[PDB]
Amino acid sequence: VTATDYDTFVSERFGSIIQAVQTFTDSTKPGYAFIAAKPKSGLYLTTVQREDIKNYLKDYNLAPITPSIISPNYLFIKTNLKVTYALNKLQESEQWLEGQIIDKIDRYYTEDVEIFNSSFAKSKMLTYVDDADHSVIGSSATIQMVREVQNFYKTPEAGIKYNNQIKDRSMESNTFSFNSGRKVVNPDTGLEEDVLYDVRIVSTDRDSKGIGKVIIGPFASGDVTENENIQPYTGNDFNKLANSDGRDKYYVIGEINYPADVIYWNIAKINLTSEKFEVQTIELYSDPTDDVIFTRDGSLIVFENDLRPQYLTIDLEPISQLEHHH
Amino acid sequence: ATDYDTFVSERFGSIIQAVQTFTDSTKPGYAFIAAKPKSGLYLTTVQREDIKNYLKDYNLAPITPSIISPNYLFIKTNLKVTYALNKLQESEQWLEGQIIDKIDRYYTEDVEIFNSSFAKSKMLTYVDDADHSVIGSSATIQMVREVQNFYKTPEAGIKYNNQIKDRSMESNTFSFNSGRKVVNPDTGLEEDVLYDVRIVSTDRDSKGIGKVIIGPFASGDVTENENIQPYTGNDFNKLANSDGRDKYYVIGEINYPADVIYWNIAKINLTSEKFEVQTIELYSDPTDDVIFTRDGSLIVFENDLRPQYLTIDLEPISQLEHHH
Repeated sequence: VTATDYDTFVSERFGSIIQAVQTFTDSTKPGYAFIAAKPKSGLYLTTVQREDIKNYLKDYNLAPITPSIISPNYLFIKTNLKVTYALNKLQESEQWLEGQIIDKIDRYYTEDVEIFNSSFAKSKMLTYVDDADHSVIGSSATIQMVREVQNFYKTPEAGIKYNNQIKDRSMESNTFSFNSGRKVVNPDTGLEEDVLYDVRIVSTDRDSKGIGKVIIGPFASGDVTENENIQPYTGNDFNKLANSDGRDKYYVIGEINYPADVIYWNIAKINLTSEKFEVQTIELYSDPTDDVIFTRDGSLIVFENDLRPQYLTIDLEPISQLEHHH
Repeated sequence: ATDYDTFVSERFGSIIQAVQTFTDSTKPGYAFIAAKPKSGLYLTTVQREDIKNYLKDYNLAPITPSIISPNYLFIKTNLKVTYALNKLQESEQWLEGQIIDKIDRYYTEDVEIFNSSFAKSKMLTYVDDADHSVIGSSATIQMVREVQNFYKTPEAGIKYNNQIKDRSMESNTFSFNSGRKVVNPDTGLEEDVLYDVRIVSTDRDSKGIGKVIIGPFASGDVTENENIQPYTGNDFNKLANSDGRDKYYVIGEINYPADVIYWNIAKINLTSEKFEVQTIELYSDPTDDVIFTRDGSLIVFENDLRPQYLTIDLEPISQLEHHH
């Protein structure tokens, strides 16, 4: 028993295609012993869905509790890097240089951060970035935590957490398409099926107890049917998106507990069927109050640029030389 | 630069830590040498007359190089370091000391030098480096140019050698003296009412230009004739009041892209006499986190003597539902 004993158990019987193990138990889900497992190479163990994992299921000794071999709950860092260097000090291209900083940003992660109950610090990685040339003068960054959400429709039973604290309104997802039942025409073309607009999930400033709503919109006046319950969110209090289509009526569908660090929603709370949504997986961005981001239970801060390039933009800036004369 | 600076840097290496020459495009004919005491900030007028009197040593009859103290750019740093409770042995008061040293060691080595530059990203890695227990830091900077005369910018202008943001330029506050009597038996029979005032900049125009406007007044004590009339824009930062004061006026102007700042209080009929200061400090947010020096400007951390330009917030961590 004991998660620690189990972590080993697997750092042996598998200690081949596995880099790390976190055996934690969830207080919401009794009798279930959860086993986080980093593939040591990629991201998901049997993304093929357990052709390998299921194998770990197939390891049994004692107890009335049952294993649930999962892939680690990944925290991502959407970094907007802005390194600046000296035109002259540089001998190879900006292209070769990028491939030089991300070689470092990786060295940091995989040595200090990509570990269980281990953490990430922006200041500490920007030291690694700075440390890629004779110049390279300095560097800026703007990060957000990312949680990848399977089934956009609704969060888990027990909500999703970051293992970190975010700021008011900080929480927002990427946009996805909502197929309004309605139909419209332009450019000599026809019905064009059903009108679609870009819609998304955002949080609101916390109330006097640490608790804002999780709202979704915009909409039409519209494509969502209003009840005694279902009513457009009452007031400004968050981040609205570009109505290049003019729209705006958002609806409440959950809440963030900022202090408790839990976020729940369920689109079924209004009456939209997942059919009315193109997507399956979405991204949930928030920006921390943390100058240090903590991983934790089954959570793991990882940097996989190749397979997750989207989570890193590098904007370089070249600089004129100074005094060359003496 | 070094052609004559170096020498000097030999006969005086025991004081001066930074020497460079330059001309002023404009003050044609004049060559100045900025020098920073290793021992602080401003060389003393005796230290300065000695050093000037080696100019005779090396024979030159023409008026020959003015020695002078460097044009300092200061970084008002608002630092935040979060550290691990377990791994920190001594006092918080100690830790600060330990890092406020690191900052200086970075400044002395990589920054306090002519045309070398300050990189917030670097000094933070110095901060990180100060203890084995300093998990991670963050930081917010401002630029401080310390103005010799508040009343009017130099003939030419004042510049940061760096890009600031909109409304960003703002001096501190200085007492303006209206001229009215207060009639208060508390302190006799007459105090001469004097309310604070500052000089801020407004938003870039179509074309890159802002207006350098000057803090709140009470209608009467500034005379307006058509031309010189209250500024109206709300495109700047107004200040905390307790008084009925909301009349700001326009002098000079900021050329944001060419960073030049000229103003002249005279543009409103207010003699120096009217203000009880002679020196001020101009702040402003950089655009970037890498800031630069140029002709005779020097960036410097002199913290036991400019302590007002650093503040440290620590955040002790354990494990852990919370660090703000």
